[PDB]
Order: sequence, then structure tokens, then C-alpha cells
Amino acid sequence: MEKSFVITDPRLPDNPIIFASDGFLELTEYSREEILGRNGRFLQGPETDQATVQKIQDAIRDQREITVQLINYTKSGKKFWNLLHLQPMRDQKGELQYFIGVQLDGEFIPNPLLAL
Ligand SMILES: Cc1cc2nc3c(=O)[nH]c(=O)nc-3n(C[C@H](O)[C@H](O)[C@H](O)CO)c2cc1C
Ligand SMILES: [Cl-]
Ligand SMILES: [Co+2]
Repeated sequence: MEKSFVITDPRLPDNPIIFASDGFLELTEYSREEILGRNGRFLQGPETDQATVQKIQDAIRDQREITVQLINYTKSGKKFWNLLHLQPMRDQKGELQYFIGVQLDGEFIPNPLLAL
């Protein structure tokens, strides 16, 4: 699939998605029009590890890059492992301008090891 990413605007409330790639639409099965403005946690669901969610929240607060692997759900309810790479983007004035999150679909780290 084409590269899956979203870009959010941290200068607006709770990191709304302002751009979603064609690859993100294809991975997640959502249309662009129905994604724009939402927070990326819409992909989460029952099996998502809340301890991983909290690591993400802390990295965003700290404006630090992080990679986590977590369960996400397509629009039709199919589970997938998402290796999510979140990166703050600063402008030439040193000010936070975006976050970008790149999603790779796969159980890269086996769940029994992820859990240790
Ligand atoms: C740019 C960006 C992309 C994100 N992409 C995802 C994602 O693909 N899946 C997910 O479960 N959370 C994602 N999140 C995390 C989610 O939006 C939220 O920050 C955490 O769930 C903590 O509330 C993303 C966050 C940002 C800022
Ligand atoms: Cl957050
Ligand atoms: Co591909």
C-alpha cells in the first residue's frame, strides 16, 4: 500500500488530523472526508493496550518522538497491529508546527515479547 500517515495540528485542540494519506485511507478503510478533524485515537478499540496509549500521551506532551506497537481497528472492525512512529515537526523558528504519525501494519514485535 502507499505510505500510511496522518499529520495533526497541535495548535488546535487535541491534535486534529489535517491531512491523511491515500495509504492511510487504504489501510484503515475510512474515507478522507470522514477522518479529517478527528484525533488519531479513533483507530483504537477494546484490545488496545491502555499502557501504550499513556506512553503516547506522555510523548506528545513532551514533544518527543516515539515508536509503539498497538492494536488498531479498520472501519469494518478488523484488528491490525500498528507499529506507529510519531514525530514532532518544528519550523525554522523552533516552534512545534505538526505531529506526523506513520503507521506500518504488522506484528513486527511478537505480542509475547511486547508484553515484557
Ligand atoms: C500525528 C498523530 C498520529 C497518530 N496516529 C495514531 C494511530 O495511527 N493509531 C493510534 O492508535 N493512535 C494514534 N495517535 C495517538 C492518539 O491520537 C492519541 O494521541 C493517544 O491515543 C493518546 O490519547 C496519533 C497521534 C498523533 C499526534
Ligand atoms: Cl494525546
Ligand atoms: Co505498501
